[PDB]
Amino acid sequence: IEEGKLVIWINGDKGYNGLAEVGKKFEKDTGIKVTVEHPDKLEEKFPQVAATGDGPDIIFWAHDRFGGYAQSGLLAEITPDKAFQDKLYPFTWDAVRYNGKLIAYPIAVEALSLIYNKDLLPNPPKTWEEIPALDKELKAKGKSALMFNLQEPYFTWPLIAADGGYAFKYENGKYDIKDVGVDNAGAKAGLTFLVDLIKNKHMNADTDYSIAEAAFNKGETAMTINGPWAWSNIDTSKVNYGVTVLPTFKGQPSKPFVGVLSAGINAASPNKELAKEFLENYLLTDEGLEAVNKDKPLGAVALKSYEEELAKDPRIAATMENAQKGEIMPNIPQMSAFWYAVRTAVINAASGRQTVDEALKDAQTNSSSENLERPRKLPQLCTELQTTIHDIILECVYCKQQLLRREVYDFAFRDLCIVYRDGNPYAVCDKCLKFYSKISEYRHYSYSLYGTTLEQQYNKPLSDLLIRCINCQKPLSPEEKQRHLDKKQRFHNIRGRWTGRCMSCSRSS
Amino acid sequence: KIEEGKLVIWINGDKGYNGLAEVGKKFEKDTGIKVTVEHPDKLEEKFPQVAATGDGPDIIFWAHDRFGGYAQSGLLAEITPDKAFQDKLYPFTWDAVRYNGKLIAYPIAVEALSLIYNKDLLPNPPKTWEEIPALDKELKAKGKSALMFNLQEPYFTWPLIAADGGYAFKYENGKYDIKDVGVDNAGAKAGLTFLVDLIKNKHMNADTDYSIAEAAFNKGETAMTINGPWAWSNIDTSKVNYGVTVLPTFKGQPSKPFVGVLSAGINAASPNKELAKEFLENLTDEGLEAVNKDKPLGAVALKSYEEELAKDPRIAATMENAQKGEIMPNIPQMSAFWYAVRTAVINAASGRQTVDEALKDAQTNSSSGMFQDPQERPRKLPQLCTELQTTIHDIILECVYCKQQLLRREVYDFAFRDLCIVYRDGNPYAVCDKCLKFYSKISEYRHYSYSLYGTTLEQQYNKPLSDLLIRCINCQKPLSPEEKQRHLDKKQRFHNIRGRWTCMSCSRS
Amino acid sequence: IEEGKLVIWINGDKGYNGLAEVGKKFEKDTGIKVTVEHPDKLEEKFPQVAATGDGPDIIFWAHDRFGGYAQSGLLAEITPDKAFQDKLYPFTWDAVRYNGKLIAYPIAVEALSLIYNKDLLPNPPKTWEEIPALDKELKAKGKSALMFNLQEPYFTWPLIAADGGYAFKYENGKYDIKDVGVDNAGAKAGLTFLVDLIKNKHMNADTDYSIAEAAFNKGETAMTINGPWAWSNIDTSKVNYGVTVLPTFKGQPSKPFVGVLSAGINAASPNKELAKEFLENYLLTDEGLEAVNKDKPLGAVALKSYEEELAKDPRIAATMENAQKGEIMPNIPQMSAFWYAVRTAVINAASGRQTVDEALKDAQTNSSSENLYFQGMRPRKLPQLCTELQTTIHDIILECVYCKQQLLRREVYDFAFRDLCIVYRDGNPYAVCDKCLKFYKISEYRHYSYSLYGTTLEQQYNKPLSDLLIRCINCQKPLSPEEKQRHLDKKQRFHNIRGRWTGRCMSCSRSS
Amino acid sequence: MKIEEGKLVIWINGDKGYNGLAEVGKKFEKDTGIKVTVEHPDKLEEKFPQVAATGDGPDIIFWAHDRFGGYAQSGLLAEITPDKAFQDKLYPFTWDAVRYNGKLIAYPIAVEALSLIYNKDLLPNPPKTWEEIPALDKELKAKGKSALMFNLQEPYFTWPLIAADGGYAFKYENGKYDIKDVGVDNAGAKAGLTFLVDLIKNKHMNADTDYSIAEAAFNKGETAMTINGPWAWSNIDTSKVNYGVTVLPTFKGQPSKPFVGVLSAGINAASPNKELAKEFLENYLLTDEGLEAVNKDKPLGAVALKSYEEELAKDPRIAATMENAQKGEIMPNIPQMSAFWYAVRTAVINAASGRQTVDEALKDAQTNSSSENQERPRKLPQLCTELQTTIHDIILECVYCKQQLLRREVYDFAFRDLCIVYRDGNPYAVCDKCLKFYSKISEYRHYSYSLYGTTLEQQYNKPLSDLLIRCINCQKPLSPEEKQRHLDKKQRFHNIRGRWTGRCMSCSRSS
Ligand SMILES: [Zn+2]
Ligand SMILES: [Zn+2]
Ligand SMILES: [Zn+2]
Ligand SMILES: [Zn+2]
Ligand SMILES: [Zn+2]
Ligand SMILES: [Zn+2]
Ligand SMILES: [Zn+2]
Repeated sequence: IEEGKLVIWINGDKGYNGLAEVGKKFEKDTGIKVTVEHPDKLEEKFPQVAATGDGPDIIFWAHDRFGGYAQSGLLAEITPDKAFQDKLYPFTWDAVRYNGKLIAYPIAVEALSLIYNKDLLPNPPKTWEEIPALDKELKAKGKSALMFNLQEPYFTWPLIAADGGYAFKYENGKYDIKDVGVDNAGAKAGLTFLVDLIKNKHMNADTDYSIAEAAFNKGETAMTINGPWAWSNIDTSKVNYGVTVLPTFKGQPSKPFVGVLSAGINAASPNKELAKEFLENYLLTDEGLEAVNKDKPLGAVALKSYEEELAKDPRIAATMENAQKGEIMPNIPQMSAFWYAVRTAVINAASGRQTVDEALKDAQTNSSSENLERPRKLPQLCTELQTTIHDIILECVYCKQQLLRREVYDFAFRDLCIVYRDGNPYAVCDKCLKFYSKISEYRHYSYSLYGTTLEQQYNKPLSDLLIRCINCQKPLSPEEKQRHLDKKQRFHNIRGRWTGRCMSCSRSS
Repeated sequence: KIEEGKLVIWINGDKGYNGLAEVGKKFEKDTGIKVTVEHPDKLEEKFPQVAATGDGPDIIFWAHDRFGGYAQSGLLAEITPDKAFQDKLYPFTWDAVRYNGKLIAYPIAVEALSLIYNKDLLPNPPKTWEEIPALDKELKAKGKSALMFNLQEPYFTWPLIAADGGYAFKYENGKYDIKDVGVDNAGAKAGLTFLVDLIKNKHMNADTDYSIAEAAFNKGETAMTINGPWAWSNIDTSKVNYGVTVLPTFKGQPSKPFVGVLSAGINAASPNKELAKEFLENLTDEGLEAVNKDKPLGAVALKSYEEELAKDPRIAATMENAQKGEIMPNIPQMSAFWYAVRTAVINAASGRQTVDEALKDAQTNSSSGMFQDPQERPRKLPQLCTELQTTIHDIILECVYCKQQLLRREVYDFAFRDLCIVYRDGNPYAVCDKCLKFYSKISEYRHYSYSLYGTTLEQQYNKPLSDLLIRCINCQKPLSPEEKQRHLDKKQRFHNIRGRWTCMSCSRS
Repeated sequence: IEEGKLVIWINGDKGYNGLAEVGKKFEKDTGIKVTVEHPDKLEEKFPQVAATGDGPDIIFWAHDRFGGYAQSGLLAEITPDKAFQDKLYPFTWDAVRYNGKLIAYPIAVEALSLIYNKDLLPNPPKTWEEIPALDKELKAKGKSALMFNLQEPYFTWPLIAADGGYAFKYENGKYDIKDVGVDNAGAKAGLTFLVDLIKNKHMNADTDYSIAEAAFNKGETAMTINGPWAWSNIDTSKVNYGVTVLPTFKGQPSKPFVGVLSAGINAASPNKELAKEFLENYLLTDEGLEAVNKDKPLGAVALKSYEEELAKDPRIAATMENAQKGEIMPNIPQMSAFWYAVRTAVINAASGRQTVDEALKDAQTNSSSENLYFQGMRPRKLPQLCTELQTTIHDIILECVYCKQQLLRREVYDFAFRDLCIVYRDGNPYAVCDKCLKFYKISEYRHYSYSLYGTTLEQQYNKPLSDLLIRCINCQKPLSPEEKQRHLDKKQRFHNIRGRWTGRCMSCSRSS
Repeated sequence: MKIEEGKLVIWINGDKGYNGLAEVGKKFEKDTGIKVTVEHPDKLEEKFPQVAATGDGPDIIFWAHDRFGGYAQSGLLAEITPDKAFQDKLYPFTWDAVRYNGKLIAYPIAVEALSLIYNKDLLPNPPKTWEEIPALDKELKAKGKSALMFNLQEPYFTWPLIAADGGYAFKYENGKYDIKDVGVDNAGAKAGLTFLVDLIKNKHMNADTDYSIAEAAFNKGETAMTINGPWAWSNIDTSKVNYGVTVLPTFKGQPSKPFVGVLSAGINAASPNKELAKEFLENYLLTDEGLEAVNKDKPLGAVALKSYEEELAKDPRIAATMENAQKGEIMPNIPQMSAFWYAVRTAVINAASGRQTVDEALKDAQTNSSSENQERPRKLPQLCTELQTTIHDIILECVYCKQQLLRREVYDFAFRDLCIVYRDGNPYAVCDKCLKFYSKISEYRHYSYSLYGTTLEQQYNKPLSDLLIRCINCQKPLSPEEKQRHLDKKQRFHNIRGRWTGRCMSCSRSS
């Protein structure tokens, strides 16, 4: 950490050059030189450096990750002047509050909106269902209907959560319920529609913000979904871009996850009070906000000056209209796991292998809890506790009864993994082990592999390798082997039993 | 394997096995085949393990909740009687023995719990559970206990649990949702808390079982007991005026026992499948009455129950409690429910206590690292490589979270950390480095605690607490010996950190 | 009643033409012609005519009012043999079972379901709370979101029973004596949502069955709540009608009352055996039920020939799903008064005099057993009681209702001079004694409170409010003409206390 | 102006110590100048509402808290405004009893609860159950004594047996009583009354016994048990009977639940000297010296004053009175409690007398305790004159559908002279459409008029033989012996459709 020098980290899509302009003011007025940086994977880099203590004095990101930073104790509580707090909008202050207190300054409000090329299409579509027909017409014109980032779930979530997509629910002060709104039938229908667009060649699964932004600038795509920050890039090469309400899906308006752009001061900051004064009386000024808006538009702001200055703009007004229909993203620490699961679900479903139901099912199990410097084996635990395994005291996880000395011995000989529940090591007793072992799933493990991966593993003629039918036990004909590859049906191996389905067994009759 | 020309019947010891044997002696003279009826200990646990071998009984007698799990395992044979025999037996009794749209057992009789009271010791039965604590103190002066019933088995303790709640596995309509189990419900906690408070106030003892409770009531030592119809024969043999009435209400709510249907099942591996089927099919007034004489079978399911058995007031009282209660499900998951509730009731009665914790662990161990590697599923990667006959250098693995194919280095890393393999949907899975790093950073609740009681620490290190030295949790001050005595009196478990087992200043907030 | 011809009554929404064609089969095969007539208010007509002995041989109606008919003796017991009992579904026989004896022949199961036009609205709303927003969007297009019959409580009940609204308690308990759940919070919330839909111009209170049916068929309204009987008329119009589950209210699924079409026999029917054969062996056949379903769909029917035959139809599965969420309607005699009370409350709640809490409050008191003995002639006064019993009042023996003590001769006389009306308990005439009369007279002294609106007050006294004298109850000072007009503008009533009209002055108008 | 000024008039029940209260008042007169007068009026619970309406009556009324709430609704009782120090001097739960509509209405005095008084010499071991008493009476009757004698003419003494197995009364739920949930018809109340009437049928008790007969019997040694409160202990102390206080006997394995009553004092709203009456109650009566004076004449029981109660709690009689109270429940202060007592008293008196069964008497008492049937006009011309309107112009609304009656409907209502309906305190009528529906569902229409045979002969001045009677089922003219069978079996004949009917011997049992 460096004192007398201010280090600011901001996302690349936001205007880092504009923030450098308001920083030069602090360098001449107070004599404190300030550096504005745009690190890649800013949401991932900050927790790693914050644990060591090093990192940026100020960090700019959405408030959802800030709540997890506060639970991690990696950020410092901000202190308003009370009267200065009254100037900013209350709902932005409410979003930067996690379990009380205040974590970050409410800089701006950001929401997704549909951007359409007026020259390519004067009348924007108001429903998702009519978009597939538009792509058929535009591909003949050398254009694409819709191109937007599929790598990040932020852009794809409104379609998923339009019909349902709870993703935790508020219940009179209860939010982070075990129930996750990713397996609801509405979320399945939304992702199925998105996957169907890629399968019907209306969209490409390998599309990121760089490919989609350039296509709209080049005029290749007619529609795209992005936030306020892209407006400046489209302005450089104006394609008659317009901002409209996100399309309705299944009679339901798309619900975007609104994000409050926030600035947080690092907990181990030498210029903590110095950076607090700079954000309070330099960046928050209308002069400072317009400079960052010049490089990349910030959209909706919490400042009272913005309420009359920039709220009149139709693009900003349409962004707020989409925001009111949507719901602000929660600041709970479990949000990072929710983003990772949905990101994994959207990408996997688009590529293949995992169906929409399969990807969302795994997302629910990953988001609710994790199986997971905790000793995995018994000998490691004995050394840290400084007790021999002959003298160690263990308790079964199921019955919470002390293990017998023979039961403790058998656990180490079998080289079993220690199970942790409620932050306490636990083992298994012989009685509970036998009952739960005979529950089911006995020798049920199946090594299912695609034929393409099987060809890479062994090479050689696949026909010479015999894969007898699961029921017929018939040596698979070369045509039956080819059918699995054509229909994308994974071959199954149970112990030493590589098995496939014959044509008669494949179809029910 | 299982012999032919004879029928092997298994029934519990509490049931009247002599009466069933007499029916078989009649079948021996009429059909020419002697049949042997046995009363094995833990027969509900012994039947599944022997049935897979082929050894075991031709007919098994138990409640329908365990039979549904046997049907999914296939250790059960279908029943051929159609509408002619279906109409003779009561319709609702056939509904309980139907699993997956196919009948799985013969509905012999219906059983339900009830309250038995000594009319001479207690002329008028109590109407609510809360009267019993005050009644015990009055009866204690006379030298007699108020109530004694089996606490080792959860079937007897359930009616108090589900009185104000206790949804158990049963949920939804026409189906049961395994995710929602009503064992952590507040009504279930209030019922079990009364039972624990009954034991804490010395009105009941936790070590009491079926034999201890039945002896005291028949010998006149206890005024009330909770038992089914089977105990009436032994109580009638003893010279005690006894009556059967509705179970007491809890918190103004009806006590709900799990209604059970005594059923007859045919082992799938039965050479005499049709022979044993005809013996059960041709369930008659003469056959069921003989078993009822030895030990009452409750309300059977045929004409005999409609006429002679219905006249008994005790049978109607058993049916009255059955109406207040709910019929127990036939789902295979019921075995884990009974095991989890049994362990919860015993630990809450004495030891772990914490009815909230005991029911919480029961919820986790009933709703949804340790298994044998030779059979079942391989524990670690080397065993999986050997069974699949593929070297670790050529094996293909998929991450459980992202399903992306593991890199060869990641496959090597998994084997060296000796990480235990995770199986989802009966398929081997590993973890990729990206998911392993992300999921390890989240959910930080300290590495471990290893909380242990002070009495166990004296046994672990031989030295008493006077010789032992402990440090303060946050002030880092050596604990006074008087502070150690507070922990034992307050039942507080010390915690071990860095091999240092860890004052009054921080003891109270 | 004519002996030979069989008289059958069925409602107009049902298929009367299909029922007549099965009767034409009875006329050709067996030589007995039956006549089916569709009568208006057939639910009310049959109890009237059956007491006189007249009426139809077979009556077709839901099983709710059949229990009250059987208690009155209008219906007759039916025995169809066990083989026919096995042919029909068992739960259908349970609906026609009153006091063990079967009172009618179950025909079909009917339940309400949401009908929506896919062209006007491709995806139906999942929740009731979404309907207000859909109407505003559809209003700009010139269409209305939802229109259904508000005059009959059958269509309004699903919203009432979502968060509560239980007509009677559990089936074993049934009537738990004044356990009617029409004043509960769930019933109050459902009615308040319906009133809010009308007050926010989404729906109209004057809407009836014919108005709502025409709007959906002409494409004017997008959604309507109707049963299977209306499908034929909707199918006649070229409309992409879809049957789906009713929307959710307060996170709770709508609970439609499930009905079963049943056929009962009049007690004074000569051709009892002829009626049984026509119902058992002609109407309740695959061909007989098909004829009635062709004219008007019957929904899920009781015969097991129905299985797979109509169950494959997607509309039928949606009707059963709405039926399984709802509860089967009771067969107790008190159901007739319950339907009248909810109808009165819903009609009152949709219009004025609609505190919603008040409309459901009076419905709770009307559903429970009570009467003020305003009947004509059961004698109402003492002289009429003496005349019917052929005794003089000087010698008549009477008993007090509260204490059951025999009335003194002076107490009997005082009862007649005061012209006190007789009170009937357990069907026995009773009066009152002086001690009980004095005690219960001094129990409540709140006095009469005659509350009238300003417009009705002006009509009654044939004078303007300004010329009429009204005093503020607390101020005891004459009200200003502007103050009296404030009551009219605020729709607040004037009260007559102790023969003096009262109101709230401007100083007392605000909270003080 | 009807009430006197410069003096304080106090009304207290005769069972309480009126003379001891006067001694405290003489101190008030000596210290100041009031000349207070205490009176023990007969039926003061009924007299106070009658006298308070005209403005007259006592300056202070002494009675239990149950009827004081009904006086507050009638406006006869003034509000109580004590300082927080005085409220701390009295016990908290006693203040909660006098709280009606969230405001205090009277000054708590003492707590009262029924107990069992047993002659220790005659009955060394007090019975613990009610079922023991029938066998014990037969033993004492051989000894020339009676087991139990207690007042049966007042429901306060008979209720503890009634509430043991049931006795819902008005029921308690969310801290507010529910008038609709009246529970005197439950099987628990039926069991207690059945045991009570069986004690009278088996000649263990007499149905005509009252307070004076039971008190004199225990004082003279003729009976060995009585159920009475703390006020009677003084007169038993004058008698040589050793006597003692123990818990009430159990019934059906349940403790007898008495109604707890808190003696209280309220000031009439139409009374001067409100501060003078407040001064006497707060600074003279409710003192350690003042409460002792009333206790000497007749024991008040556990007093609300914290200083004196802990001193008199040494008396095992007071602790036994409190033990019975904790098993029971306190009396509701709602005005409907007065109707509850009248219904139970009527049923208990009827059942013990022989008229009506226990099941019949408890049924009518349940309906009497809930809804009810100068002041209200009755008949339309009375309402028209009070409202100064002709019927041609009167506007009336139907009770069921709340719709304004047409003139046609309004004329018909008065031609038929239909007695008016009143709902929610507002005059109402009935419209024709609602009238047809609710008149159709008669549910009975029998109009039975059941009368006994002896009364039938007196009514028509004709013997039963010369009066044709048909059996209800067989429709056979009754034989003269069959008519006597009804009289011997005490079965009343019924006049259905103008025809007297009486069951024949053959139809009495199953055919
Ligand atoms: Zn264990
Ligand atoms: Zn095959
Ligand atoms: Zn991974
Ligand atoms: Zn410390
Ligand atoms: Zn009377
Ligand atoms: Zn009306
Ligand atoms: Zn007869």
